[PDB]
Amino acid sequence: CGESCAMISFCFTEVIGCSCKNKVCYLNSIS
Repeated sequence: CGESCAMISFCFTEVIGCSCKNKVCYLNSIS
């Protein structure tokens, strides 16, 4: 999703569908 939850375990793009995983925000294995 081109975003990282390295600081906070909450991504901006998480709200639209993405999800925080191992510090990186992914959506169905998509960055």
